Amino acid sequence: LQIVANSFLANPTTSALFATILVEYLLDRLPEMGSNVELSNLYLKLFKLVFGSVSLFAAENEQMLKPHLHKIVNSSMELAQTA
Repeated sequence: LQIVANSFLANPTTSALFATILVEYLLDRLPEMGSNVELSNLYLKLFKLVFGSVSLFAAENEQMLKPHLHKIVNSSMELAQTA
C-alpha cells in the first residue's frame, strides 16, 4: 500500500497536503521508533518517502518540511539516548 502513499507524494496537487499530514502523524509517533522494531522500520521508510517528496516538489515541500525540521532533529537526538 506504499504505492498509494508514493502516488500521493508524487502528485503535485496532493504531495504537500499528504506530506504535511504524514509528517504530523509520524512526529506524533516518533518515540515509538525506539521501541517496536516493526513500527520503527515502517516509520523510517515513511519518513524516507516524505524526504523524497521534498526532493520532488521542492517549492512547496520545503515550506512543508521547514517547521518540522527542528522537532525532527532535536527529538531524534533526544530520544536516541534512552531508546
